[PDB]
Amino acid sequence: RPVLHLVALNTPVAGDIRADFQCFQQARAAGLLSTFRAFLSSHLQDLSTVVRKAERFGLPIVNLKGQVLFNNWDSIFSGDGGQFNTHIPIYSFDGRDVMTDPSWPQKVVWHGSNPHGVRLVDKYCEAWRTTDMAVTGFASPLSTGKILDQKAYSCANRLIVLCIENSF
Repeated sequence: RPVLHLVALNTPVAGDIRADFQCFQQARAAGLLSTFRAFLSSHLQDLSTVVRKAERFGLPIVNLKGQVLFNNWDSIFSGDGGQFNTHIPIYSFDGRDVMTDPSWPQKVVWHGSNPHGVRLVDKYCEAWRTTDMAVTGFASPLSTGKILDQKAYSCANRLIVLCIENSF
């Protein structure tokens, strides 16, 4: 019974990240053999295109424990900001709830995308290669109940990065 898992990196990270590599390594460290890609927009890569076309409509997006977050991939980019249920835990590869655990002082997620999951070249920490304070990236405060809220955060801030199973 088909679903795609959305899991957080084990530590908050600043704007200089080797995202896809971190998702792959931590996924494998947790014993997961599926293909995880970063839930981010980057150089010539829109966030909405990360998941394969074949899995964008009928597979619910669940957390590590199987609890449903979104009914499918496509619905996240309708324009509402990817409204999800804040009463559901968002687990990291090692099993900690990003929402409650004090290890993540800022409950905000990096994304560098507009409400349609399209890349914002001037809002994604230079394609995630800088921690400079004067540079910003778009991130979403999980308190708003949205995964794609449009808020500016300095690239120096250590925030949450999610990984998504790109195919089934």
